[PDB]
Amino acid sequence: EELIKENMPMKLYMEGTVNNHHFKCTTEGEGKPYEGTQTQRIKVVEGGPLPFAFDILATCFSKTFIKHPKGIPDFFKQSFPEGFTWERVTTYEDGGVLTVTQDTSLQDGCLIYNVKLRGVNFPSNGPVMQKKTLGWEATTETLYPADGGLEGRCDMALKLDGGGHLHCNLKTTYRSKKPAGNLKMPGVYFVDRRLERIKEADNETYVEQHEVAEARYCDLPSKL
Repeated sequence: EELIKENMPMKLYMEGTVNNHHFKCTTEGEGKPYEGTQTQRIKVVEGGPLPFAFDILATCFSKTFIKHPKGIPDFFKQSFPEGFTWERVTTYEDGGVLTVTQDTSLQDGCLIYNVKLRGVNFPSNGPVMQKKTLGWEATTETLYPADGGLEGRCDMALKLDGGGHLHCNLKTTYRSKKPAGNLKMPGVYFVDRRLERIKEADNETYVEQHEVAEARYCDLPSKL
């Protein structure tokens, strides 16, 4: 927390297979963790060009850069210097499944992300393998305390070429590398996000992504 400055750089390494196509990516980026904004510049360094829509990788590329109001304890920033991990299964409504393991560490004042992933059963004539997608809609994730970690649940929608959407459901567990004590847990809360592709080149083997992410407790009145 202490260690997370108003400006922070990040670097990411990714290795994965989707429908039996192996690849690797690297990234460099920076953001403003307390403002909830970040940019990543992504290179497909192995296995490019990808025969699947780069969009399905977008949510793999940074929880430290969520704006948390003062009243919401920040699980992610609190976890440093030790860092944290996250694990996810994304299930697409046409049968695609993507599982991901991520490690987040802080090294020489830089955030370091290591990602491994496997995608299976994306339909050969579906929008993902035919690259007929056009980015993500804005979203709300709900985060729940669970045994000293957080569970995240989010329904997302991939925009399609003629209009319309392909839907998927994200189930994530976030785990701190810090011991149980010395972590103040939030209650149940929400993160609203807008992830946008800002630049791309060479059939998505270079991609620049921007994210804005802001946390909130539900502001609706309660009758108890």
